Amino acid sequence: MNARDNKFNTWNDSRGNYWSDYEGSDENGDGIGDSAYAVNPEAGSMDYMPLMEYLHSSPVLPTARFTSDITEGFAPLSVRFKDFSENATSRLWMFGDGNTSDSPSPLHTFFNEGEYIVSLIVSNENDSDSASVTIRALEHHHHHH
Repeated sequence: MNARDNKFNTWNDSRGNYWSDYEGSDENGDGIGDSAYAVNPEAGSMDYMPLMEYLHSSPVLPTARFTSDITEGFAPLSVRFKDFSENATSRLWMFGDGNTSDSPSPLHTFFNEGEYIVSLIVSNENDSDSASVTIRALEHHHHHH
């Protein structure tokens, strides 16, 4: 049995009401109107081209022409060929023996008969012309009844 005098009480108290406000109002705009006009009059439809035509320049070419002494008959001993080569640089006599153009005789001796073909051929810087004729030397006693 004893006595004790004690009183206990603890006071803690916190009070406060705090707040903030967002203040954010700002404007920034942009813009630009640009017009552009170039002065273009018309289109360049400008075209000029003249015409000069010439004619066809007609060239001259040779002609190998000749006459045979006989055309048909008995084979003779003198058959002179007369050439009528026109527009020719040179006339070439081709018999088929040895050389050519240089013939020792304008007349030829047919020692036998037969059907020959003589060809005169001429040459020129433009063209060359050759023509042949059938030399008909008839065989003796060849027509049998």
